[PDB]
Amino acid sequence: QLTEEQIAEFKEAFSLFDKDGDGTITTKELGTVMRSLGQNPTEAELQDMINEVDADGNGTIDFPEFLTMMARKMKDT
Amino acid sequence: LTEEQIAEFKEAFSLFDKDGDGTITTKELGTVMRSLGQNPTEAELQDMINEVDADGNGTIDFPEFLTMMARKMK
Ligand SMILES: [Mg+2]
Ligand SMILES: [Mg+2]
Ligand SMILES: [Mg+2]
Ligand SMILES: [Mg+2]
Ligand SMILES: [Mg+2]
Repeated sequence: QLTEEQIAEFKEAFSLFDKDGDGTITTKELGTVMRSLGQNPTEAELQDMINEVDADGNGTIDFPEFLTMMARKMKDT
Repeated sequence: LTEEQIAEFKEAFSLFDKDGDGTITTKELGTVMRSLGQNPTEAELQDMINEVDADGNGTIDFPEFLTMMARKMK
């Protein structure tokens, strides 16, 4: 899985983009947060990720969802 | 996801989220999927669980279930 250090680091990055502190970020920020952590998903990969995480159409990504996407992205690096 | 599918998924999720906190546990994912007429293998379930439960809390909420169903359909 992910370590407790990886989770802490991902949470710090995530926190930088949740500027209202409500626990979510917009899907429009996913690429930016991933790039801040050194990942460089293509626009196609990013759009696929967004369609999936945003299946409910609320346009929100929360921290467990971000970890899931990082975890999925790290199985494919 | 069609509106029908989303509706079917929400009905299924609700079958298990009887306390209404919008959350079920990872232990229940297999049974939820069976309620939809699917018979995922233990290996498939472990794969889904390891991903959605990256944070180690053992919890699945409804948006996550939808995402998992969407990802399983690809
Ligand atoms: Mg926010
Ligand atoms: Mg959301
Ligand atoms: Mg519940
Ligand atoms: Mg959870
Ligand atoms: Mg959530």
